[PDB]
Amino acid sequence: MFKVYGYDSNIHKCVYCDNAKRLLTVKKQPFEFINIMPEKGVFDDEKIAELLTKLGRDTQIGLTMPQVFAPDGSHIGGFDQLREYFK
Repeated sequence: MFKVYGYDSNIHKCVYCDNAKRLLTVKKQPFEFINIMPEKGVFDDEKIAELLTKLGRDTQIGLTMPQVFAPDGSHIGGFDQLREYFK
C-alpha cells in the first residue's frame, strides 16, 4: 500500500493532495492517506515526526505536501513525481 501524507482539503486546501489520491484510485493502487492536520489548528505531532524522520529533515519549514512513499518504502516525493512513476 502506498503512504500519502497530506491535507484533507476540507480542513486545508491541498489540490495536489487530492490529485495524488485520484491518480492512485485510477491505477487501482491501494494507499493509506495520513492527515498531518486532523483539525483546523492542530498538527498531528506524531505523524509529522514520522514523516520528517523518513525524509531526514530537521524541520517542517520548507516541507511540501503531499509526500508519497512507495509500497516498498521508497520516497517518491510529490504529485509530479507520482505521475512520472506510473509512466
